[PDB]
Amino acid sequence: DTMKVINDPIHGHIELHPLLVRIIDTPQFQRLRYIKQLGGGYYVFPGASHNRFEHSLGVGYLAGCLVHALGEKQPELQISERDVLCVQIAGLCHDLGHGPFSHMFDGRFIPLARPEVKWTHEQGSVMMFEHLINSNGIKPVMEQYGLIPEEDIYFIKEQIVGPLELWPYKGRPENKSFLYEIVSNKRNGIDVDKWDYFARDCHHLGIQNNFDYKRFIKFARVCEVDNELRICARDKEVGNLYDMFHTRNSLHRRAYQHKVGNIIDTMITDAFLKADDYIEITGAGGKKYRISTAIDDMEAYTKLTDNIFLEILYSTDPKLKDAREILKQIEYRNLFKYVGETQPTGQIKIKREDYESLPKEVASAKPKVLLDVKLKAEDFIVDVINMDYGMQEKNPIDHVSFYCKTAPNRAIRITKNQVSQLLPEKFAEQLIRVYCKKVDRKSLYAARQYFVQWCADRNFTKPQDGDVIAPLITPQKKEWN
Amino acid sequence: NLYFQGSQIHVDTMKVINDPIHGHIELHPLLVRIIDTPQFQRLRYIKQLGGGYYVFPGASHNRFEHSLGVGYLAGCLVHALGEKQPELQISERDVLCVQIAGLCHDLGHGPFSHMFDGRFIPLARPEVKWTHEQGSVMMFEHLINSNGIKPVMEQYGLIPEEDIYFIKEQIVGPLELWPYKGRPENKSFLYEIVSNKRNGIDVDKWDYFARDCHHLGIQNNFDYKRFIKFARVCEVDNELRICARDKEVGNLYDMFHTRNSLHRRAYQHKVGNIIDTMITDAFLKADDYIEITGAGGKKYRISTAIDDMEAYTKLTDNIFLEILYSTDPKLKDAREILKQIEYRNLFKYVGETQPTGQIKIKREDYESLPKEVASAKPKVLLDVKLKAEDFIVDVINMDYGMQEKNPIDHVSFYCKTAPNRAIRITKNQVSQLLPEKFAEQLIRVYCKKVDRKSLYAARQYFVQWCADRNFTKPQDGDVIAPLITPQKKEWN
Amino acid sequence: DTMKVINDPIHGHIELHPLLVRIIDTPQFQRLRYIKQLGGGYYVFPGASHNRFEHSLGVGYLAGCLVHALGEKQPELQISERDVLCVQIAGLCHDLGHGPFSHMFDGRFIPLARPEVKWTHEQGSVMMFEHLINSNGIKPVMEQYGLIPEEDIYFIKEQIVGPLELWPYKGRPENKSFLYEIVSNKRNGIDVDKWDYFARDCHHLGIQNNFDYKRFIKFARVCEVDNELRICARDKEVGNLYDMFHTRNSLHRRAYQHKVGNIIDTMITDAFLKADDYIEITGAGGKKYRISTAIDDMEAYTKLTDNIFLEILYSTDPKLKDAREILKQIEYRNLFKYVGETQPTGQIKIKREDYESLPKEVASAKPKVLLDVKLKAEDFIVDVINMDYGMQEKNPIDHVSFYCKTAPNRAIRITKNQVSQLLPEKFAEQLIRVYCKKVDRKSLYAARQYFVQWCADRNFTKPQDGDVIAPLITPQKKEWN
Amino acid sequence: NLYFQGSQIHVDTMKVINDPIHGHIELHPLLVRIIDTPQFQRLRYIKQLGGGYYVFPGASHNRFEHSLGVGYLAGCLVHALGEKQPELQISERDVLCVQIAGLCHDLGHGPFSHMFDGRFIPLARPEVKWTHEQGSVMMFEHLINSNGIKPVMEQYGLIPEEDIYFIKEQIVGPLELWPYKGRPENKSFLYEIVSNKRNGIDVDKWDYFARDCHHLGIQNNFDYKRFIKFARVCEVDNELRICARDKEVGNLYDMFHTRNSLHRRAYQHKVGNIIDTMITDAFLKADDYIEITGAGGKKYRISTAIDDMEAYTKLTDNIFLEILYSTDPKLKDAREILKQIEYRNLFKYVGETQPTGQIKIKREDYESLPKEVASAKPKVLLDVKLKAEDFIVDVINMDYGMQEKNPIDHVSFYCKTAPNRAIRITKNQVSQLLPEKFAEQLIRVYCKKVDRKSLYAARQYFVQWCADRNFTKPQDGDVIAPLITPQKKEWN
Ligand SMILES: Cc1cn([C@H]2C[C@H](O)[C@@H](COP(=O)(O)OP(=O)(O)OP(=O)(O)O)O2)c(=O)[nH]c1=O
Ligand SMILES: Cc1cn([C@H]2C[C@H](O)[C@@H](COP(=O)(O)OP(=O)(O)OP(=O)(O)O)O2)c(=O)[nH]c1=O
Ligand SMILES: Cc1cn([C@H]2C[C@H](O)[C@@H](COP(=O)(O)OP(=O)(O)OP(=O)(O)O)O2)c(=O)[nH]c1=O
Ligand SMILES: [Mg+2]
Ligand SMILES: [Mg+2]
Ligand SMILES: [Mg+2]
Ligand SMILES: [Mg+2]
Repeated sequence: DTMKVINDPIHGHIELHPLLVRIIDTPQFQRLRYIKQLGGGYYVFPGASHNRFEHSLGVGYLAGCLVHALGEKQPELQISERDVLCVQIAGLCHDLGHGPFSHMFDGRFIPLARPEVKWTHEQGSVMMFEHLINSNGIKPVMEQYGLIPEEDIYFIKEQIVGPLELWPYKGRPENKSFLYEIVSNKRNGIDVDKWDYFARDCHHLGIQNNFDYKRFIKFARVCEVDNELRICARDKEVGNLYDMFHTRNSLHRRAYQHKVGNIIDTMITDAFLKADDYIEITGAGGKKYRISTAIDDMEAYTKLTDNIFLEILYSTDPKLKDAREILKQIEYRNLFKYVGETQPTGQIKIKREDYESLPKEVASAKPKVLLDVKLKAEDFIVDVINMDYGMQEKNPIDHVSFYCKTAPNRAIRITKNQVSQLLPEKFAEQLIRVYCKKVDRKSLYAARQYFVQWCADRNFTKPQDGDVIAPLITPQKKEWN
Repeated sequence: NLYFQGSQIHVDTMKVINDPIHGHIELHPLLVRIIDTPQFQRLRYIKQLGGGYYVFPGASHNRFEHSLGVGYLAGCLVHALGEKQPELQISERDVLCVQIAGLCHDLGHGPFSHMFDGRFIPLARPEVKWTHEQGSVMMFEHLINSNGIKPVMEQYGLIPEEDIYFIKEQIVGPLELWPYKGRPENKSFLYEIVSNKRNGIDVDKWDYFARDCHHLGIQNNFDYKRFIKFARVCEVDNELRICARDKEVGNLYDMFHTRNSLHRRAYQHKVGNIIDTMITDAFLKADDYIEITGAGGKKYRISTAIDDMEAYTKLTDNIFLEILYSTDPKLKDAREILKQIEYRNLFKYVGETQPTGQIKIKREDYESLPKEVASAKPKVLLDVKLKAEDFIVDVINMDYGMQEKNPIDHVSFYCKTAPNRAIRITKNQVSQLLPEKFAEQLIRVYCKKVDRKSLYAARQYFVQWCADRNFTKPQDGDVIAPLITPQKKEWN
Repeated sequence: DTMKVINDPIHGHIELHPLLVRIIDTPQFQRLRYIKQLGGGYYVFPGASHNRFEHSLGVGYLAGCLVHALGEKQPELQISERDVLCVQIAGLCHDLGHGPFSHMFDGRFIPLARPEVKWTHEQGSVMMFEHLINSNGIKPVMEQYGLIPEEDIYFIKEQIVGPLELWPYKGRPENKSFLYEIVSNKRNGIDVDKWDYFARDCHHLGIQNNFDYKRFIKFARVCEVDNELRICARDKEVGNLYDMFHTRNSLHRRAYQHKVGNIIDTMITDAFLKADDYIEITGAGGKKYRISTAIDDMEAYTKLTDNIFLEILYSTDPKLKDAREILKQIEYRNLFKYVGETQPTGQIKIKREDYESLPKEVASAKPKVLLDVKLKAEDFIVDVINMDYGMQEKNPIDHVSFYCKTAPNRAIRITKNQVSQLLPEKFAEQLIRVYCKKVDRKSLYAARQYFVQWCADRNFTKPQDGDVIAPLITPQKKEWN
Repeated sequence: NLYFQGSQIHVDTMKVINDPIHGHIELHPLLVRIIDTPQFQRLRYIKQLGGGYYVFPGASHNRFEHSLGVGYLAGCLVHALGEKQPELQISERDVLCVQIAGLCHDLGHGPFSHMFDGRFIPLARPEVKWTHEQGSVMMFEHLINSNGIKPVMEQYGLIPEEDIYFIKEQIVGPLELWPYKGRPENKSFLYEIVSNKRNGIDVDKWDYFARDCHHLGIQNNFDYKRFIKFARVCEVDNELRICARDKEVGNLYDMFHTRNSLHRRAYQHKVGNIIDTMITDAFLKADDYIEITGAGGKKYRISTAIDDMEAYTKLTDNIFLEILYSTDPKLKDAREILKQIEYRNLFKYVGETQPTGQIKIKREDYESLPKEVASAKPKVLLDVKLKAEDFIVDVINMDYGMQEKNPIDHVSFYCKTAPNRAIRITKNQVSQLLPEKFAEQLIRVYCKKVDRKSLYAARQYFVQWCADRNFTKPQDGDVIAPLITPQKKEWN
């Protein structure tokens, strides 16, 4: 067995270690070829046809690059080729648990289809990685290349999902704590996963990337913080670090939370919900599963990809008529109409408990205008969007450690006061989008009146087009003055 | 509610779409209407490079986005010709018609694009003659009638029965002296924009060069925007034709060189081709058992779906996964081939060779070549005997788009001093470093037996075959078959 | 006379109208080939060898692109090919007044060499444009292409420098107000000049551009605001507008105000000051000028470019020995040492009046530590840097007008409350950098103690490396806790 | 103050530099020390493409940044060969030596790079033989001695008198059977990295392809990182040499095709060449009057500055502006030529042609060609008579880097199955679409009289000359000289 060279448009010519190849060339991994990275985003950005597969190769490659560089500069860290492999494997396998249309699946569909469960793609990756290992006889191949399967398998899973439960990790000790920061960084969100998707999503979307990951690597060291050896950034790179998160927020703002992309995700989810009772997926021992229950059997889940969208679209079964008809509305570009957007004021926070109650509120607003139609709760969609720097209210830079030129082994902290007064004052906010399922001109005009009135009643921000969409409603609120 | 010169101002707003290749593009509402149909959206589910994605992981792009690009570039080119030369009388109607043909040129592609009409249909239904271009005509007709497009066309100044006919001609060529009916000789240049049958210079290439490169990780060296700036329309015979600036002839040869490089590096990749072959095999073994419902509830096969546009609408890359995920025991053989692809247990590449001098392998004889390889008698002591059925012999025609011909012999040029005067430039006049010939054949051989002993044997059979046929010495000949190469001293 | 096609790496193949060619092909314009865009930046970023010339072609091209697009979409605006040309010419000629090393010249050198005068490159461009016109017989060529020289020349100058003095402009009336917003936008800083330099500087620097000017153009319209027809942006592009200014700030932060690039500018300026009495530049009627007085004669100024740096470096004249020796220190990379950086706290603002007094303050600090050397005022450089969004304390978006999808001819305003709580709270700040001209280890150690002590005394922010460079000084200040 | 295994940990910090082409690069302190000298910084003031900047406005890049890139790539290549093959015994000392040669290969370039040793010196001082490469040796020596580099070299494990000699050999080739002294035969591959005299495959090209393209606005199609991954060291004869993977032979031919394209589009641009010519003319007319102070206060001319490295250090593109800004009446003629450049009053291009068959124009005879053109007798009624001195005849040798030879005939390959075994691949074995020849000549003619009547006349003289000499028909022949082309029916 020898290495393969593979050409990636983002990273160029990459070397794949035979062990990685062996993992790659399985039904469980190849599955990621059939799941779009940005889900419904492709229906708004025609370049975004890329799949989780190629992203996963990139993460695996970057993970190895970062670990290798840290090792070359600091042999005292005792990074072995075994460690490198383990980090590469976790990089490759971090996304094994994604379902159809990626985040649509665990973000929208599963919570609606099966509210009793708690499911994340990351948990799925653990289960799928286990399934991949056992079904393909990977352990002996691991041993052949110097890995210790029981330790390292556990290590790999920890890197993907976090602690499986004081130093909470078992796969590696405190003096290799930095190995847990590479693929998925739970402490501050600085990891190679972002680095790949920034570059790859940008290449495909037609938006240019502004973050330089290679610079970051050159300015990265490992320093003692408490009893852990941790990744530290050069002090004067703090500005570039804030920009990294700004880039993340810009991508979510422009692309990942696109108002129409979100509506397409919603519509696809609706179709899936209406198909869920009637579609059968065969899993372990011939047992049958639904779209919503395929997550319980990794054999069935292996066969659950974006294909499901087309199985529904091409179906003839009269019981799939409702599902099929929603997908056809997507093809004819007869989508739910966007009504507007607003935000909470001050420190008001919309709780997820209450998301379900918001369409009723909008429908219950009493705009003092002449209308030709009355709209019901079910005619409205209210999509609440949490935009943040990856750690809710928190500033990630408060959880980053730095080093100075004069003392490169000494970890320090940098506070927000010490950086720049032009930075954000807060690190989380909510965006509220409202849509209407009734698409004619009269319903849309009405929806707008209900919406702006709702905004006024709730003391939400004045919609940007408020004076134009609801001129009779906006004077009423002099806070909007 | 604003007025200018006493007339009301009407604001028409176009849809803007962001393409990574072309940037922000404006789509005319008529184009949008055509785009937003099941017949056009279908192209979202057919990969541009087919099996190429299984070798180049960036190549996940679909025919859909390529089609938007062709449509956009077609409009860009026509518009530019018009701005520079009003005397050509290019109308906004002409522009639209060329854009539409650009959008719709690929409507007829099937699963994995060229795999389908290039490999599968010829094997599954040898009696028929099918091309994706014909499919595009049928599919365009089906798109038009099923979505009530004609009145929308009329609304924007088009004359449907003229223009529909025009659009089809642009896509497939003449439908039966000046052979075209959609437009006359003095708009001959409109037929050169989307699909150029005379010399292969068209916007379709311009899009795929750039788009394929962006996705593949190979950099594009052709500059289409430069070409447009150096393009004019000049009288050639009695036709008004697109002419290139004389000193751009070097760049023109390079355009075709880029095309050949892309075929060489990517489109004809030895492993990409084997994956296409394997997928085709799976399809052939599934063709009796898969049902696709078309017009009036009629059932069709993968191979017969091309006869009904309603069924064909539902025939995309999905078929690969339908086969892969199937449980039906009758699909077991098909399914098993696709599983071998997933486990990367592929047919092994044995080697490559070419014919010598000007010998040409006739397509008639392709089928007889595996028997020849198996019938070779290599003087090597072997552990296995291989049969005809163990070998695949893939003959590849590499050329400049016009068989033996030099496309530049069919290009017309203009000079700075007389920009309305068309001239010819011969190969003698340009550069002695250019190719002497414009077509060749590459012969690849593979073995379906994948173990080490069979592969070693296959190599001996292969190189022996090459020696017997007076083919070129394989590049790795002395290493893969050291006992076989000395016999042939032409190979010294 | 025919058009030329020119290939620019940024904009691709561009068409140049013969009138533009005629202006381009003069000593006054070709001069810009010998003045680096980023001045001393090239000595930090080796890709930044680009000159004002190519930037000027780009601005001229983009100016035409923007005006043409506005015209195609809105014929009611009555944009003529004459207007297009006038805007292209102003774009080409906006930078004619730059001196050696661009902003170094009017930003550093002239204020030190001739404090009594008030000089800006923009004024220089006006003078140089006039000189270009008269010396090359451009007026009849202008007339040949439908321009009216007395009107249009005046128009062009207004576009470059602003009002030459209620509607304050004479070259065009209120209903073409939008033509003044294209090359140099004094109202809100949204103009094609930025658009070119973002892209061009990025291409050369090795930093990726994140702003999409072509998108902006597609979402731009002209709408009535007061009595003026003004450029308006689509409402939902407000997020992208804030990002435009963020990109500007990032470029200044990373590149244009690089701590070492600024020191090289300083050193070059010092050399120029020490050479200014001895270098002769021949101007109009054979009269002699200095580097500092060449700005008074456009004929002499025409011959004043980056060449001056090499004339000094290659000189043998003993009177240039001091000047020459500073440039040699640059070549040997014996530069002034960076000591650290800090900022003012709260709403404190350092006035430019006081900049000169700051080195004395630093030298007068009394750090309670053992030192081997005493440093004087003249050993310190204190570089105060104003970082802002282009309009001092102001938010440029408060001076932008928008339009909505439903009413594309209706101008509206969008306030900061209506956008995003993750945006900056303030739009200006100051950065204070300190350097030491004594380069040995003992002086640098001392300089650091003086500096951090100075920061403590002034209630400035704790330097990022404060605890490492001056561990004995930082505990003292518990505000830094 | 941290310890591991009981020994103190020492943190060495490298300088990081950001290059737009290569990204963030690490510079070893020894390299920094060499970089930060007047001799090296000088390269900041010499444009890579000389007069090319006056045609391609992006091409403002200087030799400095190119030199950093070559040095970086040289290290990248050596490092990669070493990682894959430890048996080669590549040391960090070897790495440094190759990096240094990479950095310093261009130290000898003069004003406007190739204009200087290619045009000016041969005209200004015909008795001498001068190349920039020789200059680099002299300048490297001067850099070393003037800046006390040897002890710094020793400090980092180098052996100065061996390694200095090695570095010079890498730059200029052999300094007087195995002809090299700096390293033995089993490190022969180290001589192939910076400047490859055997087949032209080296990192110098790799940098300039990418860097020139980035600046010019022409896109690069060669992938150097791919090449590195497919490169090995194999025994060829008794030398260890760099070998390419067999199936990369297609990409290798394309590498040289890219080189030829760049020369064709950019480096030999018909107007760029005329600007080089005009600048050279100015320099020639200034050469008697400009003084450059060198070692011990001695005075030198532009043409004699090459004899003293101290003077030469001060000879850069600055000379162009010194001439342009001068007031001395003795520089009036020189100054006036440069002013014509600024006003874009350039010598007019007349046309281009080539020799036929395998006729070769000898360099001896270049000087006699303008007389020939002026002596042609075109049967056209003209308003002016042109003289020899009114014509410029620029003969351009276009080739694959080794005159008539195919570089691929001098490349060694390895196969997948036997990666330590060097083999040869012949042209027959690869592709019949490749060039038949590897060298040719282009003849450009210009006229120093710029008015409309002289230019019309020049064209008649030129095409007539072409007919008389049996040269190829100019591409615009029938348009520029319609009365002249019929006479020659070989041109039909
Ligand atoms: C041939 C070729 C492949 N590629 C891509 C496709 C793959 O992603 C990657 C490696 O492809 P190849 O080098 O073609 O890999 P292979 O496995 O076919 O070769 P072998 O087993 O004989 O060594 O490079 C290029 O980018 N350029 C090229 O010229
Ligand atoms: C919001 C946004 C979209 N896009 C892409 C997605 C699409 O391909 C294209 C158009 O996006 P939008 O301008 O968002 O189009 P829309 O139809 O959602 O807006 P509206 O109907 O309100 O006018 O641009 C960007 O490139 N950048 C951006 O910032
Ligand atoms: C600050 C900065 C510099 N650069 C470039 C400029 C240089 O070419 C290279 C190195 O810049 P710096 O890292 O700023 O180097 P420095 O020598 O100024 O810093 P120090 O001595 O404090 O370690 O990177 C960036 O590309 N991006 C950035 O954000
Ligand atoms: Mg392989
Ligand atoms: Mg829309
Ligand atoms: Mg010209
Ligand atoms: Mg530094």
